[PDB]
Order: sequence, then structure tokens, then C-alpha cells
Amino acid sequence: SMSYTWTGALITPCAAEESKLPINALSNSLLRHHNMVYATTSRSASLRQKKVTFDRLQVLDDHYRDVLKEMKAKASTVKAKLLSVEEACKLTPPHSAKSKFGYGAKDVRNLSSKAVNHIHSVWKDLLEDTVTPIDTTIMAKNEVFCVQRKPARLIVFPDLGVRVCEKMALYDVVSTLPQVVMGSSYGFQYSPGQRVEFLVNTWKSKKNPMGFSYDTRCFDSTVTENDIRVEESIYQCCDLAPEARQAIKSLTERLYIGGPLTNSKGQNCGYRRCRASGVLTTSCGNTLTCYLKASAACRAAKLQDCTMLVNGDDLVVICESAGVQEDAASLRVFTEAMTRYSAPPGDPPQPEYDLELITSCSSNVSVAHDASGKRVYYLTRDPTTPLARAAWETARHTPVNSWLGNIIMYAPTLWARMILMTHFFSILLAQEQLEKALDCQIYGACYSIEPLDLPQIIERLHGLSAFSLHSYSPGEINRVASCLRKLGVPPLRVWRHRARSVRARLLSQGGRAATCGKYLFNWAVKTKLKLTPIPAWFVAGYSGGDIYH
Ligand SMILES: CC(C)C[C@@]1(C(=O)O)C[C@H](C(=O)O)[C@H](c2nccs2)N1C(=O)c1ccc(C(C)(C)C)cc1
Repeated sequence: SMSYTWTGALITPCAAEESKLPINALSNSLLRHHNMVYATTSRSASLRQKKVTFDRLQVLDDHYRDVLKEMKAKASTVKAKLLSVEEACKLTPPHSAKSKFGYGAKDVRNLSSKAVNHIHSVWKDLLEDTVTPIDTTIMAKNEVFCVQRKPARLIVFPDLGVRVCEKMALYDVVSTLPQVVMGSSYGFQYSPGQRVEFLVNTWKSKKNPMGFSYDTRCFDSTVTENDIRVEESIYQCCDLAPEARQAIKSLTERLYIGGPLTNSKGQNCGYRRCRASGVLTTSCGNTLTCYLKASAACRAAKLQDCTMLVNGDDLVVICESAGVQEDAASLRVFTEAMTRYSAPPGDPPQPEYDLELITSCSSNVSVAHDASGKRVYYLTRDPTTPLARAAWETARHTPVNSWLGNIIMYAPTLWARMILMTHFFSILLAQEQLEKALDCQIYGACYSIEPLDLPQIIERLHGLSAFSLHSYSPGEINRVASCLRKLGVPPLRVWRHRARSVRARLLSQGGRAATCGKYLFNWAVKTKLKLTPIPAWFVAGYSGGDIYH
């Protein structure tokens, strides 16, 4: 079973594509080494096609079926409802790709008779026909990185009308089923504060902790027809309306399992027999399947008191050490089992005995201290990709503002606070756009957020301590500092100076602006203001699922 077959028609862009970092008058103030930042384009799609295209073999044993039965028993306790057309329309992002059939995302949200009538017709066809593959578009993503070049990632998605029907049939299921089935292991239920707390508590719950990340090579491609049918059998355990059962069976047979791929010019590029990246069930499906395969590999490997944390294809296991030699051997058996289940590693997993050395959701635990000097754990990452993207967004308006998502999700970090907040608040001040709502993504869902709302968002997701962290670790400081030399970003001392300016400017404006100056930039003044609570999201993952929050 090959993950894809190809005709030889090219994956085509739908618009002009920039690969070189755009530069304006603000660029050099953030980043000098411009030639290190690039965006992927369709020109590299051929290279990605080669990576994602392979044969899958699967060998399924008793541990696999044992975990599956347990998951199904939990899933049987879920009661889910159909969403009305209206409800599903309201979940559609304002800038979601328009339909081939003469209406767009705004027509959908506005419940135009054209959009609604077509959606009813798509729904009825799902009920009537559980056989015919549904068309999908394949595109090369344009994403920004620092050199050391990756090929474009590919996205596969059905028409807007289908996307709305998906929401009707499955939004409630994908929202509620995974936490029921996986409990505390379900990663999307945690804000960053809750996630770091769960990781630390999980780590402290072991007599002698051992943990590891497992990186599956090209997870979407490893997903087989079996996996997707197993997923459907899980959804079908829920207490559902008969009409929902039928639409889910239909979406599975006609879309989820596979189908034809069409380029932006309407030419046939080939055929998919693996996970589509751009459907509603991508995140929930990947999470279930990763959790199933890994729970079964843990038993194969005889790992003791395994605690998993799963976000799609992102997987972390923390368990009881059996000793160093025993743990390394167990990890090999875990990997052999994952491989048989069709999920071979990209890089071999490594046992860790220090929590801060485990990377999960591209992040690691680290520690700083609050106002009182008490230890605070928080999640951070190498800032290289966030800063390359910030540089891009400095000179170019983009559909999604990663700088804003990074400020929200990495608010307690040295680099988000000193660089991202300082840089973008300065830019927003200059343009008097503090009040302008901007689109960003959190766990792949789309939010419209005004920068002026940041103080309360951060306090909720991270705690008040986020505004007073200091004495960061030498390792964390060292990683940030070396990233800045690599990219030609000004040293942290320059950012401190800039932040004092930005801060003073914000305070003057009173109201919300002054709240941003006071809370976001307290780290920048030598005699700190006493920071006190302020007056005036994490249920499930929907990456690729076209969800507006
Ligand atoms: C600008 C980003 C903040 C947006 C992004 C997204 O999924 O839409 C993409 C980000 C990415 O790494 O691709 C990050 C995610 N990491 C792992 C899964 S999702 N993203 C997160 O939303 C995200 C950041 C940080 C975190 C933790 C710090 C690990 C809580 C979870 C999720």
C-alpha cells in the first residue's frame, strides 16, 4: 500500500510565491543576516513528494487490539450531537478558501441562501452515497525558516461545502471524544501553564523517572487505510444520531481513507491512500492513532507505569526507570513495535533522565524565578524559527501572524518578552494599530485578537508570574544569545533599552495601552512596579480542520 501515487502533473501555486526575505525600513532593527531566512514554495514540491511517498506494512498483535478495545469502551460513553448548518457556518474562518461552487467563507458565515443551499445539497449527497471518492486540492505550503533548506510541506483539503458538512457530522465528536478516550494523556486539553504543570507533576510522580519523545517519520504518510477505519470504528462507538452515523461512514469511505488529488489549475496530480492534512479529523485522528500505537508499544516493551502525552503525531512517554541499560533496551523494543504498527522513527528515541532535555510539541521545560524568587517552570523553545518568521512578518502582511501566536504561547520566555513584545509593540505604536484585531493560530485553530488584549490572555494561560520571571537558566540564556548571533539580531541589552522606550510610550495612552506597558514591560524597568491581578481555548486540537474560535 503506497501512501500516494502520482500522475506527473505538477503541484501548482495559486498565486505568486516569495522565497527571499522581504526587507523594509524596519527589517535591520530586528535581523541583519537576511540570507539565512527563506520561505518554501511549490518549486520544491517534487522533493517533498519523494519523502512522503512510500509503502506501508502493518502487523497488528494482541497488545494493539487490547488497547483498541479499551479505547472503544471509553468512546462508548460519549454522546455527541449533529451541528446545524448555522452552527457549522459560524465555525468557518472569515478567510477560509472559497468554494469551487460559487460562494465563499463570508457567504457561509453570513448564511447566504446560495452557500446554505449548496451545503444542504452536499450533506444530502453524503447520506445518499457512501462510495464515491470526494475531490481534494493539493498545495505546497509557503512557510518561513532559517537555513540549516527544507522542501515545502503539502496540504490536502476538500471543498468549502464539504468542510462545513464535516463540522456538522464531527465537530462535537472530535471536540469531546479524545479527552474521554485518552484522559490526561490528551495534549490539547492543556493551556501552556497546565501542560508544564502536568509534565512536571507526571515526572515527579515516578520513583525514578525516565522519559522520551518519539518522532515518527512523516506521520501522515504512515497512516494506513486500517488506521482510518479503526478511527471510524472509535467514532461509531459514540451515542450518535443515525444521520450522523451515516455521514461519518460516508466521510470516512469517500474522503478520510483517500481520494484523488487535484492541483490549483484543476489537473489530476494523483491519488492519496493516507491521512489528508487538511480535514477536520486530522488532529483527532492522528492523536487517537498515535496514542493507540504507542500505548500498545509500551506493553510490547514492558515499560513500567507509562504516562503518555500526545498531540497529533507528537508523542512523549514518561515512565518508571528499570535502570539505564534496561531502559535503553526497552526503548528499542518500543521502536520495533511502533515500526510493525507502521510508525517507524525519523530519529531513534533516546531515554532522558532530565525533564528539560525532552522536546515535545517542539518545546522543553525550563525554570526561572518570580518576583518572590520562587521557582517557576515554563515551556520554551529555540527561538530561531519564531524570529525568522517575525522578520518576515515585519516587512510583509501575512494571513496569519505567527509573532502574535508566539507571544501568546511563549509569553513567559526570555525571547518572546524581550524581543517579540518589544519589536511588535513598537511597530504597532508607530502605526496606531494597537486596537486592530489580528488573525493568529493556536493549536491550528484561528483566533482574531487585538494586541491590547494581551495582558489578560497571558495571565490566564500562564499565571501572573509570566510578567515577573527572571534569573532564567544559563542554558536557556545561552541558547537565546547564540540564536541572536546566528541571525544577526541585536543582543538582549539593546532590547532592554528599546523596551523602556516602548513602555513609556504605552503608559502615556492610558487605558488598555498603559496596562500593556505596565504588565508586558515590567521586566524592563530597574525598580519594578508591584504587579497585581488585572480586571477586564484549550479543549481540543483542530490543526488542518478549518476552525475559527
Ligand atoms: C505561532 C504558534 C504558537 C502556533 C502553533 C499552532 O499550532 O498553531 C504552531 C507551532 C509549531 O511549532 O509549529 C506551535 C505547535 N507546536 C506543536 C504543536 S502546535 N503552535 C502552537 O499553537 C503551540 C505553541 C506552544 C505550545 C506549548 C508551549 C508546548 C504549550 C503548544 C502549541
